[PDB]
Amino acid sequence: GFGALFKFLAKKVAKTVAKQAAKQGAKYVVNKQME
Repeated sequence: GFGALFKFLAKKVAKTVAKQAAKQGAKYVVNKQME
């Protein structure tokens, strides 16, 4: 019913992630290097 979020979330969901492109770039190696 609410098909307006497919054009409204593109301004939100695709706004914070653009800056956090490294939030998951190093997670399985950051803790592995410590070991």
